[PDB]
Amino acid sequence: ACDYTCGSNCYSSSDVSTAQAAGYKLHEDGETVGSNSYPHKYNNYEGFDFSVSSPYYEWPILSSGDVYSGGSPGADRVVFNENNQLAGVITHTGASGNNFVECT
Amino acid sequence: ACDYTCGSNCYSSSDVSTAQAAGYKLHEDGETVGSNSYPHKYNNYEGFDFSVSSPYYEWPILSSGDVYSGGSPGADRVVFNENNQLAGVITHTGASGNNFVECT
Amino acid sequence: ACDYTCGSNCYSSSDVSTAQAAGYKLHEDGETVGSNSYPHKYNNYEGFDFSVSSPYYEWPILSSGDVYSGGSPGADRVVFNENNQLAGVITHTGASGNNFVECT
Amino acid sequence: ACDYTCGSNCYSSSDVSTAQAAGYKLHEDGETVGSNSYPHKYNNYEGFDFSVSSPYYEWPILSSGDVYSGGSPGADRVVFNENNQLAGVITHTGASGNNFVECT
Ligand SMILES: Nc1nc2c(ncn2[C@@H]2O[C@H](CO)[C@@H](O)[C@H]2OP(=O)(O)O)c(=O)[nH]1
Ligand SMILES: Nc1nc2c(ncn2[C@@H]2O[C@H](CO)[C@@H](O)[C@H]2OP(=O)(O)O)c(=O)[nH]1
Ligand SMILES: Nc1nc2c(ncn2[C@@H]2O[C@H](CO)[C@@H](O)[C@H]2OP(=O)(O)O)c(=O)[nH]1
Ligand SMILES: Nc1nc2c(ncn2[C@@H]2O[C@H](CO)[C@@H](O)[C@H]2OP(=O)(O)O)c(=O)[nH]1
Ligand SMILES: Nc1nc2c(ncn2[C@@H]2O[C@H](CO)[C@@H](O)[C@H]2OP(=O)(O)O)c(=O)[nH]1
Ligand SMILES: [Ca+2]
Ligand SMILES: [Ca+2]
Repeated sequence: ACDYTCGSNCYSSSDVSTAQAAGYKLHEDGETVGSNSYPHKYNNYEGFDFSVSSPYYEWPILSSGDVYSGGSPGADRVVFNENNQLAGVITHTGASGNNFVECT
Repeated sequence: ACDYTCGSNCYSSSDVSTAQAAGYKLHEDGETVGSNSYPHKYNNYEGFDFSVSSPYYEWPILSSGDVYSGGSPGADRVVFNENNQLAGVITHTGASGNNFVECT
Repeated sequence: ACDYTCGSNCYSSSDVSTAQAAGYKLHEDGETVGSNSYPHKYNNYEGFDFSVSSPYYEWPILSSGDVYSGGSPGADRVVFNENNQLAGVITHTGASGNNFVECT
Repeated sequence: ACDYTCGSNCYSSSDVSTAQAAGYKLHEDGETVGSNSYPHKYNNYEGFDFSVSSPYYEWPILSSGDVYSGGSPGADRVVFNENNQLAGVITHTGASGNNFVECT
């Protein structure tokens, strides 16, 4: 059930998969939403050890279960690549500045 | 104990966290309360060197510990961003022209 | 205090508790009053995030302080469940059509 | 994950690169910060067999991850040259007097 723990937010595999599908679709159509224009390139400044190859893109995953549509993104993100492979689930919660930590 | 001091008001991390959670929930839903429509955009006219990125929003934090729900907001504010990250705690107390100064 | 604000109407916790007790008593007795047969099932078409479980029942709360007894219902309603747990306080004021918005 | 170790402080290549960029920028502008006026010339009294040519300049790298801005410098330093090339990472930790030893 609780496959990904981002701070106090708990996400299942289905939650991640649904958010990822939505994010990948916008990327594919070349569309973006929100003040930060998601989805957009994730450069992996944090140096996470992803098993899948780049380029990576970050997209918000909402604790409410709704698909991100331009409103408040919150602290959590799903990261995917050009093959629509899941790189990882990250969050600002527990990190300083605009840095991320991986959800466990 | 006294994590943030706004004038003579002593706030703990828990106090700030509770205030931020209530304010962020309203922002995320797209709702506001009070004659000044909180939470509202904070443009950073004071130039606080926030570690997190904008857009910023200010939400009242009450000295009594009660969560703001529409009355007089007082002088104290918690500033959070769209990522649900705390930017800072500021106050009108001690600021000329009713602007803001940081809570220490 | 002004614990709930439905449009321009201001309600205290006591006002809500009194109205709730009245509606739950009729529900328990299996009786209704008013043109719309109150209390009756609240389907939650609005999809509000209630902390208590369904089924839900809506019952009018009057600004005058009188307990509803079959007259004009007004725009405000208290929503409770089978265990007499308060789900929320909602209103038609500020909403479009026959919809409801939550009182703050 | 521990590219450079100064005593007990663990530094990634990113930590060092970010520290170097900040220090070089100040040298470029002719500006210095802190009581010891950093960045300043490093004369190589320790006789490190650096791979890049002199002149060398020393600049503090903080274990907290923040960029040095004039406060307490700590024991660690990044050494870079006029071509913006990293010469090495050194520390006072484990050395007597005001001498330096290399971080490995
Ligand atoms: N923290 C972080 N930010 C990244 C990364 N890749 C791109 N960014 C963007 O770089 C800037 C500084 O963090 C922000 O615009 C941030 O976008 P988001 O703010 O949308 O994450 C990354 O790997 N880490
Ligand atoms: N002091 C201050 N007021 C702000 C800031 N951002 C928004 N406001 C004020 O908040 C109020 C509601 O939006 C407005 O009066 C707006 O001021 P201005 O009218 O000067 O823009 C800010 O950064 N500092
Ligand atoms: N000090 C103080 N400022 C207030 C109070 N209520 C509103 N304000 C601020 O005073 C400004 C002018 O009336 C308002 O735009 C609002 O700005 P903020 O929302 O930025 O606090 C209050 O009770 N105390
Ligand atoms: N808006 C709304 N009306 C509901 C809901 N559940 C029941 N109703 C009733 O559905 C019909 C259309 O709104 C009305 O009879 C309304 O009753 P009330 O008018 O008594 O609220 C609900 O979840 N939302
Ligand atoms: N240990 C050491 N100090 C140096 C060197 N180059 C300049 N200095 C400065 O020489 C003095 C004697 O150590 C100190 O003021 C020191 O500055 P820092 O303390 O800033 O390193 C060097 O190569 N080694
Ligand atoms: Ca109290
Ligand atoms: Ca030598």
